Amino acid sequence: VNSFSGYLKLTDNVYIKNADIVEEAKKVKPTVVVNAANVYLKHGGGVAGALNKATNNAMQVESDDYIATNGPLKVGGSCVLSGHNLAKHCLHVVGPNVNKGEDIQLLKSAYENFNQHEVLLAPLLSAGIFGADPIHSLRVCVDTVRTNVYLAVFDKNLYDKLVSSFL
Ligand SMILES: O=C(O)CCc1nc2ccccc2[nH]c1=O
Repeated sequence: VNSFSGYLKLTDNVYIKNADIVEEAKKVKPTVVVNAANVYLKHGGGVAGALNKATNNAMQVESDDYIATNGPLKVGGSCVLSGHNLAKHCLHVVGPNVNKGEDIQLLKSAYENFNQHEVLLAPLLSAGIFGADPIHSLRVCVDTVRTNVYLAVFDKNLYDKLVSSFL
């Protein structure tokens, strides 16, 4: 048993809810929250900007030190950093950004990072401002992630559509 509440079960291991991932992280304090990161760990907008703002910019300070030491992530890659006040850990995962022209086939590689963690609170990768089709992102998630994932969908109207179209 875990502390996640009000989720619709989609599969054996994937759950979904209409929720603000920041508010959800603050309530649950999960072991792992996933960030919709870019390769520079520049947390400006979407889930990254919102998560970073909730940490009072401590996420960005830690991220800048990580990049200064290690250089940029790969598209499809990830790193584990602190969860600050939101979670034990933050898994920063880089899905492909369609609005920058990145290969959508890298979305499966991005979701494979989730399999290194038994339970995660996450957004849909490559969705929203990343420019990919969220229905596609949910399908790749269900077909790739084998660990237990609690998906927070921010947009109410998109959520109504993801549930009603899910196969
Ligand atoms: O809802 C999410 O969690 C996915 C990212 C996202 N997609 C949208 C699509 C259309 C309109 C608003 C949107 N807001 C969003 O946050």
